[PDB]
Order: sequence, then structure tokens, then C-alpha cells
Amino acid sequence: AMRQCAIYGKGGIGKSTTTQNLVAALAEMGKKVMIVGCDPKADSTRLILHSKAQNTIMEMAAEAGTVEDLELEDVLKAGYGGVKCVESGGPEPGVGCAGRGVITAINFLEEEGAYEDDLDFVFYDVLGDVVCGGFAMPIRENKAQEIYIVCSGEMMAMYAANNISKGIVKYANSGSVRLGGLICNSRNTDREDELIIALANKLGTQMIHFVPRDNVVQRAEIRRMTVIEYDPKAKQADEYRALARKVVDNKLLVIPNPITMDELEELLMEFG
Amino acid sequence: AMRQCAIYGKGGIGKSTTTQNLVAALAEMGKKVMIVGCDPKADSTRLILHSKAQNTIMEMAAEAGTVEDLELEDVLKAGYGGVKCVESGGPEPGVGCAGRGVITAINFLEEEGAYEDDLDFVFYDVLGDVVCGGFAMPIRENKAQEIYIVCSGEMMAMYAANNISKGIVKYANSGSVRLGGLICNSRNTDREDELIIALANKLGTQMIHFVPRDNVVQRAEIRRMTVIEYDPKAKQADEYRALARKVVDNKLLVIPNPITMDELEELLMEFG
Ligand SMILES: Nc1ncnc2c1ncn2[C@@H]1O[C@H](COP(=O)(O)OP(=O)(O)O)[C@@H](O)[C@H]1O
Ligand SMILES: Nc1ncnc2c1ncn2[C@@H]1O[C@H](COP(=O)(O)OP(=O)(O)O)[C@@H](O)[C@H]1O
Ligand SMILES: [Mg+2]
Ligand SMILES: [Mg+2]
Repeated sequence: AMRQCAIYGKGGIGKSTTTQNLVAALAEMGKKVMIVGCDPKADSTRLILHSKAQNTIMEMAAEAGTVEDLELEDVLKAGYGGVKCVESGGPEPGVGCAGRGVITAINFLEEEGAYEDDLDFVFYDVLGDVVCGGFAMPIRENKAQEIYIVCSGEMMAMYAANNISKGIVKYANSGSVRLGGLICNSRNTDREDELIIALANKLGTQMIHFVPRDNVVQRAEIRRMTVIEYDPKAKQADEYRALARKVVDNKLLVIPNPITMDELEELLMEFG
Repeated sequence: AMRQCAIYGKGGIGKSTTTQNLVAALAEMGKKVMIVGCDPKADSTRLILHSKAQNTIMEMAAEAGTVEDLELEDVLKAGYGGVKCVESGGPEPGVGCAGRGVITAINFLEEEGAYEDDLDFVFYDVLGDVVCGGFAMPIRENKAQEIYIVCSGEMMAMYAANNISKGIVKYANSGSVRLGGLICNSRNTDREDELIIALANKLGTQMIHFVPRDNVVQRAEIRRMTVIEYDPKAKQADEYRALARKVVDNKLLVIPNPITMDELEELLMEFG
């Protein structure tokens, strides 16, 4: 068995930072993990690979001729803790559908046998500002059974969490895609943890962890590393270890209950 | 003549707040303006209308039968300063293409004669996290000749500005869509104005205004108003008046020069 997990959320909320640090902590624990980048920004694996970014399946297939001329061993790259990394890519802005590379990538990985029985976790890092095209395909096509949404007390981030939840509900009659929890990536505001707990309860899920804002993240990323690798003694490293433990132990996977904008605004108004 | 202007930027950066306050200031000046919401969040006109939001063309066409059964006078609503307001709408998350309503809306407005000679400005408020589908159509189909990008010192916001610029370049051989400037919506960080000026110079444009972060915005929006209407004496009201004056007077419209991620990172590193 392997747990197929997707990290969704609005742009810039902390998906790739949270995912790579969570995965580093899982690898540190002894888990075998693959990260699949499903964001056109295509820097979802750089901290595992110590790299600028990673060349994408779309890019590599174009240079090789067809996706059939690609071998899995040419595409997947291993970094910190043996974590395996791949980037989907996508068309240039203004051309096509921004999520088209996600469909190409996941189908390639499936056919080429990337989902080997020895993997414990697969994490998809997915753009969540729109829920359509290839960005909806992990939900629509039952690729990510456990959705974790990174958010914050920001209204836009909470709106995005509610939006992604509506997409989960839409495909509830097929497959087994479920909401596993909210991850609060703090903006250093008071009662923020209480706010995201309250939102999770309204949606029917939980806040699986409150990730503090910590400058050590920037110091690690300037050096192309996770905090886990950069400074294993950091308080923030222990925060990501706590998040990873709770994801491993999580048993609550639900069809969420999206809320109205009135209840969203009441939440913000309540928690000041 | 009328100037057709589009406001792009990442989610939650301040597009709708900046657009509605800019437009209120133009109306206060004596300009006739229409706002066309091109974001599925569909709250781009609420501060002009003093409303929760606005029912969308997609929603109204579905209740009426077809978009042909809609009349323009049923769809367009006037609010503060006589500003005319319309929302595109879009499909629910997980269904279709999130930008499909933008195409329906702009075509409806064109055929129904909404672009009457007496208008001075039209502002489209456009989701910019992906540049595809209906969100690319104002650029691809030459609807918004003047693009203004709201951003901040946030790397994601600057990335989005560079992404949107690549979409402008892609359609440079047709029509006349051009980058008119960057608008810095402050996160209250030092040298932020210098950073966005530097980014604009690299792209070949300008920073048309630095909008401060000011709590009066929230106090106005809680009451469903622009700052211009809520507190015309506020310092922030004068900031939006300054932005509106410089948009009116702007003559620099360019095919931008998108930068690499190395120059983006060097910018952030430089300005601390
Ligand atoms: N807990 C945190 N503390 C400090 N900085 C953070 C934290 N989480 C994310 N960041 C910073 O926020 C920025 C955006 O995060 P990222 O993971 O790239 O967002 P996304 O992948 O959702 O677009 C990055 O510069 C990252 O270093
Ligand atoms: N200059 C500002 N000062 C204070 N708050 C702001 C400012 N600009 C925007 N905001 C707040 O930021 C939030 C998001 O702005 P909004 O215009 O809705 O973003 P977008 O339309 O780009 O998603 C809103 O709550 C708004 O009140
Ligand atoms: Mg990312
Ligand atoms: Mg908006």
C-alpha cells in the first residue's frame, strides 16, 4: 500500500515549503516518498534536490521527441533522504491550459511504473487558485485520496480552502478523494490558530498542524534546503516533524461541508 | 474614445480593493466608468454597489434560459458615482474551465452595446494566477489595451507579474495589449517601493503608484464601501486619488521584457 496525498492551497501560501519540509521529515523517519510537482511554477522539488528547480516532464518530452522516448530513470531525481522528485510543467502563459502538464505527468508516472510497492507516500503539490483542468485531475481522477489544504487567517486563503472543498464534494460519488485536514501556515497574527480550527470544524475536518512563521525557512531556502536538512535542531524543524507525525497518524478523511461567504465573514469578524 | 484597462495580479494581492477605489476616485473626478469582474470570486463590484456581491452573467443567463434572454439593463448595475458594474461568474470548482464565464460576459457586453461612447474607462478585474482560458482572453482578444499589475515585495506576487508579462509578449504581434505599469500594494516592508520600482525598470515599465497598507480599507469594506466614499478625508483616499491621476495621465504602454528567476531572486536578495 501507499498513501497518495495532495497539498492544495492558494498561490504563495506555503505549499511547496510545507510539502518539502513535511516530506524531508518523513524521509528522516525512514519513509520512502515521491513528490510530484503539479504547479506551473515548477520549483516544488528544489529544496529536496538542492537545485535551482527541476526540468519538467513537458520540457523533457519536447526535447526527446515524445513522452514515450522518456525513461522514468531520466525523469525522476532523488535528493535529500532518497526522496524522489518530478515536475509536471505546463504551457507558457497565454498558451493552452495551464494545467495540461499535470495530466501528461501523472499518466506517464503511472504507465512507467513509478508507483512501486516500496513507496510509502506520494505527495502532489497542486496549484489551487482555480480547480479545473489538470489541477482538478488529482481529484476528478482519484489520484490523491488525502487532500491537505495549506491556508492562513487571510480571507483569500480561507476562500481557497472552501473552493477546493467544493471540488472534493463534486466528485464524492466516484473514487475516494477526501479532505484530510487544514494546515495553518501562520502570518504571525493572534488567534490565527483558533480561526483555522474553527474553519476546519465548520468544514467537518481538523487543523492538523499550526506551522509558525520562522525566518529560518528563508535562511534554509537561500541555500536550497529544507529546514530539516539545513538545521535539524531548529524549533521549526520540530514543527515540521510534528506535522509529519500527525499526517502519518491521521485517520479522519471526510467529504467536507463547504460554507457560505456569510459564515466565512462571520469567522473573520469573530476572531478579530 | 474610451480607455480599456485591465487589473491583473495574484489572488489576494488587492486587485478588487485597488480597482474599486481607483474607479471611485475617477468617478469623483467626473469620469464615466464601467467595472467588469473577471474573477470567479465575483466580489469585484460589491464596494461600488454597497452589496454582498453581484449576481453573475452566468447565473442570470441560466435563470433566464439563454444569454439572449438577458437585457443589458437587467445585468449592469450602477452604484457609487454612477459607476456601472457587472460580474462574469464562472463554473463551480471542479466543473469545466474556471475562466469560461469571462468569454460569455465580454461577448454579451459587446453585442448588447455596453461600450457606449460616453464611457471614459472600462476596468476588467482579472484573476492572474493562471494565464489561460477566459483569463487570457482580454489579452489574446485585444479587450484590455492597458494592463496594470498589482503586486508587492512578495516573491509570489512578483512571479505573477512576470508571468502575466510573458502572456502580453506572447500576443504582441496582434492587437495592442500593452503593460501600463505596476501598482505596489504594500505589505509594510522597508525598501518595498524601491524593489517594485526596480522590477518595473527591468520589465521596461514603471511603478505607477505605491499604495500603503492602511486599516481604513478594512473599516470601509466592513461597511461595503470604497475608502473614497467611506472617508473622503482619509490619507488613503488621497492615495487612491493619486493613483487615479497617474493612470489618467499615463502615456507609457510597452511590450514588457520578462526576466529570469535568477534576476527575480537577485532583486529580492538585493533589497533585503
Ligand atoms: N512557515 C514559514 N515561515 C517563513 N516563511 C515561509 C513559511 N512558509 C512559507 N514561507 C515562505 O513563503 C514563500 C512562499 O512559500 P511557497 O511554499 O513557495 O508557496 P506556494 O508553493 O504555496 O506558492 C516562500 O518564500 C517561503 O520561503
Ligand atoms: N492597501 C491596503 N491596505 C489594507 N488592506 C488591503 C489593502 N489592499 C487590499 N487590502 C485587503 O486585502 C484583502 C484582499 O484584497 P482584494 O482586493 O480582495 O484581493 P484580490 O481581488 O486581488 O483577490 C482584502 O481584505 C482587502 O481589504
Ligand atoms: Mg509552490
Ligand atoms: Mg478580487
